[PDB]
Amino acid sequence: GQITGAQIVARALKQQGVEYMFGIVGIPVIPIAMFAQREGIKFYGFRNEQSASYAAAAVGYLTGRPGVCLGVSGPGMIHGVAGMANAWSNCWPMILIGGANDSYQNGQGAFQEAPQIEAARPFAKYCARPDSLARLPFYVEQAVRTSIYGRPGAVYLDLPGDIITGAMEEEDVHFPPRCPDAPRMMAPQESIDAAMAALKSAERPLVIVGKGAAYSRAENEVREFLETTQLPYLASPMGKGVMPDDHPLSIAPARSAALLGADVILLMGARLNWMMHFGHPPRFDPKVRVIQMDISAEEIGTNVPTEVALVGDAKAITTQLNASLKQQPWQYPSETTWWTGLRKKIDENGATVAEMMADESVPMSYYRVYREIRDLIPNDAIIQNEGASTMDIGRTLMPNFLPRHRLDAGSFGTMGVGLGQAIAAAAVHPDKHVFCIEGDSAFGFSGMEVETAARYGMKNITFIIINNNGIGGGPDTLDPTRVPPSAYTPNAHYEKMAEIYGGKGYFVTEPSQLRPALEEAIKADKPAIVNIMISATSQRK
Amino acid sequence: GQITGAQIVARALKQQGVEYMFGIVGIPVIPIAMFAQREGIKFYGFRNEQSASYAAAAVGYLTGRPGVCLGVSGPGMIHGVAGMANAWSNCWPMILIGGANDSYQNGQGAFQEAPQIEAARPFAKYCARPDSLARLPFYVEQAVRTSIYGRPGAVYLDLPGDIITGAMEEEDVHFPPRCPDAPRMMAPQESIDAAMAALKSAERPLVIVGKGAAYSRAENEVREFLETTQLPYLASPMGKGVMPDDHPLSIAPARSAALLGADVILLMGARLNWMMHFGHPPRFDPKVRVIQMDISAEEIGTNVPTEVALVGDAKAITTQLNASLKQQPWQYPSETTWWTGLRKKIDENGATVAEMMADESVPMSYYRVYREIRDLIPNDAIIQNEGASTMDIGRTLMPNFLPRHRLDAGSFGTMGVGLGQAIAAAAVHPDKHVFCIEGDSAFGFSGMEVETAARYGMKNITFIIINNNGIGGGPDTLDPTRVPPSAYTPNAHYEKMAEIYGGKGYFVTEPSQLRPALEEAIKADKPAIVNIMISATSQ
Amino acid sequence: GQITGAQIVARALKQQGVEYMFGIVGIPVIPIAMFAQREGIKFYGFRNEQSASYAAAAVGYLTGRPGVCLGVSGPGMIHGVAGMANAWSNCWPMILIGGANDSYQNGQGAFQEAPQIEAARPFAKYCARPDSLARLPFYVEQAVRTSIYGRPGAVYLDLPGDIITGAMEEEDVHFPPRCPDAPRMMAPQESIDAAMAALKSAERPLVIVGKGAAYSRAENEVREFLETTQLPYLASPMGKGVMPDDHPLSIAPARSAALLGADVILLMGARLNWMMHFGHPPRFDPKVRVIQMDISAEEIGTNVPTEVALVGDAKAITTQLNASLKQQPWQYPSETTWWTGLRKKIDENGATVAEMMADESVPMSYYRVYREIRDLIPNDAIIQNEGASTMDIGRTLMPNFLPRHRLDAGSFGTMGVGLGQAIAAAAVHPDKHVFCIEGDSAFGFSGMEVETAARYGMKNITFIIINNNGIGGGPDTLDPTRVPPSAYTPNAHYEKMAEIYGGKGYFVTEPSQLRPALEEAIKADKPAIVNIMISATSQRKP
Ligand SMILES: Nc1ncnc2c1ncn2[C@@H]1O[C@H](COP(=O)(O)OP(=O)(O)O)[C@@H](O)[C@H]1O
Ligand SMILES: Nc1ncnc2c1ncn2[C@@H]1O[C@H](COP(=O)(O)OP(=O)(O)O)[C@@H](O)[C@H]1O
Ligand SMILES: Nc1ncnc2c1ncn2[C@@H]1O[C@H](COP(=O)(O)OP(=O)(O)O)[C@@H](O)[C@H]1O
Ligand SMILES: Cc1ncc(C[n+]2csc(CCOP(=O)(O)OP(=O)(O)O)c2C)c(N)n1
Ligand SMILES: Cc1ncc(C[n+]2csc(CCOP(=O)(O)OP(=O)(O)O)c2C)c(N)n1
Ligand SMILES: Cc1ncc(C[n+]2csc(CCOP(=O)(O)OP(=O)(O)O)c2C)c(N)n1
Ligand SMILES: [Mg+2]
Ligand SMILES: [Mg+2]
Ligand SMILES: [Mg+2]
Repeated sequence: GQITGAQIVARALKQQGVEYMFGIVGIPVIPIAMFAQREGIKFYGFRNEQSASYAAAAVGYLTGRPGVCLGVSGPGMIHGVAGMANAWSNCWPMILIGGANDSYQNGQGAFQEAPQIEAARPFAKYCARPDSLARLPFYVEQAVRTSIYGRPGAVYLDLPGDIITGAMEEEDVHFPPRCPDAPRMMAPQESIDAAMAALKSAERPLVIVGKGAAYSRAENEVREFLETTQLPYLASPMGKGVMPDDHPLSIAPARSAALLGADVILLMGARLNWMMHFGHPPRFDPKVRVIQMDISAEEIGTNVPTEVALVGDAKAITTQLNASLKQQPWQYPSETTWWTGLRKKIDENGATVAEMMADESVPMSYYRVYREIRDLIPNDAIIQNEGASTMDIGRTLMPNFLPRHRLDAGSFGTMGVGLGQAIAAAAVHPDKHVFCIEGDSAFGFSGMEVETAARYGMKNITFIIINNNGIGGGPDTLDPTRVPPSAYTPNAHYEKMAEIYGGKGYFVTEPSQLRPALEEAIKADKPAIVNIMISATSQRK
Repeated sequence: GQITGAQIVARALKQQGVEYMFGIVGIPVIPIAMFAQREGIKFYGFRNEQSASYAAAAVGYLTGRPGVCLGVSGPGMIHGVAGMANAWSNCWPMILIGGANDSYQNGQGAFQEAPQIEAARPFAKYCARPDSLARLPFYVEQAVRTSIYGRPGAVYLDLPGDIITGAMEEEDVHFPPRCPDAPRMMAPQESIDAAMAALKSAERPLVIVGKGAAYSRAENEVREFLETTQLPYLASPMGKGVMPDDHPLSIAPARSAALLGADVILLMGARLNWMMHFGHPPRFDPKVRVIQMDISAEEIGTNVPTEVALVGDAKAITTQLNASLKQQPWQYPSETTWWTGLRKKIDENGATVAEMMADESVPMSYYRVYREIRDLIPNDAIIQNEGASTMDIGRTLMPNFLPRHRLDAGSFGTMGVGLGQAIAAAAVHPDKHVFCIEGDSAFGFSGMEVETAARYGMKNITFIIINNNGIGGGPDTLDPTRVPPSAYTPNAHYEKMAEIYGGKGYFVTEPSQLRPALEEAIKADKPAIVNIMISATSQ
Repeated sequence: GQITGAQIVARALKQQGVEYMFGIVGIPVIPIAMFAQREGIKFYGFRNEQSASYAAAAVGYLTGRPGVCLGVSGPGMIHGVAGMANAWSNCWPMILIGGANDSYQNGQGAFQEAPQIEAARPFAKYCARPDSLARLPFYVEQAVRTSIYGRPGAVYLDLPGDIITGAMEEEDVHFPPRCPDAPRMMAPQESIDAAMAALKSAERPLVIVGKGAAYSRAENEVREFLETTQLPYLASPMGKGVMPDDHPLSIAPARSAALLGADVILLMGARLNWMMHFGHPPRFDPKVRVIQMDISAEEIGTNVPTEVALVGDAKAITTQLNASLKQQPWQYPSETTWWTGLRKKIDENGATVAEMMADESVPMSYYRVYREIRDLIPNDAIIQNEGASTMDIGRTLMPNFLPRHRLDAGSFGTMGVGLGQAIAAAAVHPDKHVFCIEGDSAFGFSGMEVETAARYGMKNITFIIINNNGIGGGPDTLDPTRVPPSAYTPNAHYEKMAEIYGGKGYFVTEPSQLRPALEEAIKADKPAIVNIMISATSQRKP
């Protein structure tokens, strides 16, 4: 009856709701990975901790419980800090478990001795180095609860080697119960009535449904709220799917005109950050009334004054708004100058998009490639879209129908999360298909992770590379003594990386090769790579 | 006419609700204090930034909007981080405005150049170095709003000298409006009913009223709650006053008894920290069920599992409880085996208290001295108690009837907040009398600030020193080569410091002098000091 | 036999050369202060850890081994970060020992649980929380060694409660030997001959003697080099005493003219920071050639380029400059246009200084008061001068004849170091007298420490308060509502604080009261206070 620290941590994580663990083993975190599998936690051995830390953050967004990134002492943990910042920026729960040198070797210049707690502090809600084996379950339970309660964030546990490998009696350790699900605070009664009056007194109302509404699991109530009020709504890049992107109330093609003309905006789990242009002119009405629904009280009132503050959980507050529509029913009129003005902009944009999508010139364009892509993604798949032009075009091109089904660079604009987040999507959804659509540069960050996807049999992932030979484009030839900083090797056969694990690679340059190569890639028994070449001068609209 | 960065900061502070500023002037924050008085902010020049930063955190607890501590670059700002940590520990809104060297001198070894941002960060919710003059009102509103929203805390603004001395067109500076009061969060209706179920099913219930409820300013709602349900309640040291200490529902004389045998406990703005012994045995039921009411979601479930999590503002949640109680009337029975057990200990403990306050022996004891102080403090006064035994015995002997009328060491257990919090209490309540009962050791931390109190005419403050010649006691004689590390000068006449500003000092050794000296000091036109000698053996 | 962690760290501190400890006791650092006295370390209980941490940094400058500031967990340690920063700014060795809650209570909201390592690190060369009891001497030896080797600085030791109270058999504890003194590296012969060739070519040379040369204890070698070369030298505020302030080679009364007209400058343990105007115009020649002698290689070349870099110990490199002169003797001539120019400004500034001292009017001025103070201070006493004008006017008027005999605000310009530094001076030098000349504003930062000085029988300290009723002056009548932010109580009786411990206070307001009150305060058997009133509108020599 002797239990080790790695055993205690592994069982504690499984008890507190951890199911997926990513990272790379080594001194001294080897036992933690072995016991994680022996306790019911799937461990995925990545090729670089940077990509593994991004996968851990994506699990916190998809499942509601934090994903664990395991890194060795010193540099292994430091690589994982990149993911901590991403979870810090996107408000996602995630745990970074970093090994450390033997505590009795501190100050001696031990192997991989580093100020790991201080390196994780700027992006962590919680840092801790446990003091004893018997109190390890206290730190794990506190680490999980801190990551999901309130505004979700990243936490870090510093595990010295002697605690990982030390042993003690099992009857003496105490395992706390699985901490309850994150409490859902509600808005005050008087504020819900004030939020309705502002919406009922709006000439040009607008609803913004963002990442916070998707993470809050509030898809049912938002669809009930919008369909009952018939309000025009705008989805964030990762709010797509909370409300179906083919819904009539969506004004996404007229995004710029809606934000510029709106006088009362309802924020549903979204922030007025760089993505929303800080809510300031010339993109917004300088006197726009703002109703903000957010779980963080400090976020309320950022950049733009907030007239009605709905501090609390997006799912708990939206039920109050739905409860307001029962003792006081109200619908927004279906024919106003605001509706007809917007609906003209959508039909104009959609005509321009289709006119650009139907162009078949070679070298191909984004819209031409995204036509064959869009018509082959099933309505229940998971889109992973990383890149610059590729990601932005696909945002408006590829629709989503279920919540939390699109993953991109997020609020931090991080390159390198792509293949990492795609593996996390296949670990959470092993029966659904994941489309990891990448640019040539973004794929180069975590490109070696294609072998990881195949080693765990994640054939539900199809890697699609939109290549234009550089960051925003590159030439057809390169002078080795005069390479542009953004240029890459022209016509780089990235798809030949599929031969590492015996998979299929496709090199597409003409619209005829597009659909057949894509069709056979999805049917493959191993993760296939489709490398599509486009024009370097191809741009947006 | 043009406006300077110092004048921009002062007006923006006043607009966002700042009314009190403490600190010491100097390079380069001198113009800030000048426009502070000019824009209507009461500035108080302290003797040390350490005591000033504690007065700032006290104003945040008393008013609901953060007091400001103004410190010079380098050493001045670093001294103010103490109060930042105190507000960080007590969840109080507080602002430290530390000057900096001119930005065009960074890296040159400028005057008082220091990593001030990194020094404040471990205790700050928000550190910011404003980038330009036009955006100064943006950072000021963001600092105040971040200090009072959510769980209150301390923030820090790094103001370089050139930002302070620079000027620009006044009409080109945009001042955001006064940010609204801290938004109230409410608990789900199912959580209210589950808390009522646990309280109704409780064999031995207990309500712990903490200072989080006092800061929430829910005294009117907590009294409607407890008076309706007749639940026995225990108030934290700074939770006193939310309910009058003479209320029959109080079980404070038997604190160690109720915490030991309470099957269901209701935490009303109270934290299960070291004060509550972590909610663990031997002082707690190993299976105690907790109904936790706190605004910080991360705090819920700490140390002890929380069955009913009432996350949100204490005033809004208590209002839900009262609304539920008047639609579903329930009262804890007045005759219970639980009521008859605590009441016996309350009567038994109260008997030993009376037999200790009747002690007339010289040197005196804590209980004899506090008996006369208790008889002379009105019901509307404010008590500031600091020390160890002096403060703990004063917690159980001083009665508080209005909320937020007692200021002690706080959740940090800080020695040095005494005179700072007393000065803050006198500036917020110039109409009430402020009692500052200090230990001789605690008085050494900030006793120089009696001049600050006298300089601003704060004759409503009475400094009472309870002197046992050291930290928990001191010997009668001292040899300089054999001074105990906890001993001070025997019979140190601290009251002589009242003669610095021409005040009255009093030296009491026998109970015959207690009442006359205390009554004479309250009537003094200048802040008087009463130095009371007590026995080093009394416990 | 079993030994506790408190006794392990107390013995290890004494073994590593720690002699003085300042702080305030309380949970959980009580056994440390008790066991320190049992092991030979002298503990001084202050009234505030802030003043104690300033006293601990002063011990490092006076002795070369770090003084220790002892603080309780949480707020006790945070108060002691001020001294860490002051030692960090002045490059002095200093150790802050802060308590911490029991390790088995982390994350529980324990009593005074705080992120103390992070609070100290911005000013720390070394932060460490010892992992076990048997390795406590390892962390003590490394902390001392780090604080004194290379560029000296402040270190921090984080001691949890159960590390202090735990015990184990004394045999298993390895006590490392007393770490050797700081090594004294030196410059190449090429750099030595180049620096000597630079001085030999200077039309208008100037030598700057900073407290880095004082800390290095190179007073004999500096006096041997300067008296051989006859080079005009300027002494920084705490660089005074390395050379006798009454030296014909001193051009301090003409500091502005010397720094401007100089074309070659030798930096002896002094930085080109705010105190030296960054070596920039209009106070310096734009084409000034600089020879910099500094222990820190990273400091070489700051603001102004360094033609000749002499990286190493000031005492070791000055020895090389003397060996080079013993083989190639060279003297700067004493009748140059550079000399006669500086002396013309010196004689005229000295006349204006002598005139302001002759003023007998009431209220008195800084010069009349210092005229009497200067004449009652022995040539081997220690000067603690803190304030604004009080500190700056005193530096020109208070001559120091021995190195490391003046303590002021330092490179950080700190208010609150005064009384703490005076107590540390008296503890190091109980034979010499300590004069603590303070401004009325500066005195209030740590005024309660007068009782600490009396409690330990420090009769060799005399507290002198130059009172102008505010920060740089103040009115003579105060309305309690309309209070200037820089003014204090008019005619405050700070001398009454001496009566706390039975001492004697003196309230001086006339010139005929200075000498009788000052002469009797020095001879008191308890530390006395002399509160001297001056004019609020009193300035310095323009
Ligand atoms: N369960 C929840 N209920 C309400 N708000 C939440 C919840 N979880 C996160 N949020 C808030 O949602 C916000 C995230 O918005 P953001 O991701 O920037 O919008 P976008 O979708 O445009 O990226 C955060 O400020 C966070 O506080
Ligand atoms: N407006 C508020 N409503 C509810 N809880 C609050 C509010 N403001 C602060 N709190 C909480 O009250 C708690 C105060 O507990 P503590 O400082 O330990 O006081 P005490 O122990 O004296 O009750 C903090 O944890 C804080 O999160
Ligand atoms: N033993 C030593 N030998 C040489 N230089 C030293 C030694 N100790 C410290 N120093 C240097 O002295 C410098 C201190 O300069 P500073 O305090 O600015 O002098 P001052 O204030 O007297 O002008 C530091 O840069 C430090 O590197
Ligand atoms: C970690 C990180 N590194 C770098 C960047 C900057 N960045 C943004 S997009 C991009 C390259 C885009 O690659 P790709 O998809 O090939 O470009 P596109 O063809 O879509 O323009 C880079 C380097 C970033 N946002 N994050
Ligand atoms: C900043 C700080 N320094 C030191 C302490 C340790 N401490 C706790 S209570 C106390 C003073 C106790 O003495 P006193 O105030 O005279 O009261 P007594 O208990 O003797 O009546 C001290 C120094 C602390 N809590 N905070
Ligand atoms: C910690 C700290 N707080 C504040 C200052 C600003 N400051 C510089 S000098 C000084 C005091 C000036 O008054 P005083 O000591 O009476 O000197 P005087 O003008 O009489 O010479 C102050 C507060 C500082 N340098 N350090
Ligand atoms: Mg590209
Ligand atoms: Mg005492
Ligand atoms: Mg003055």
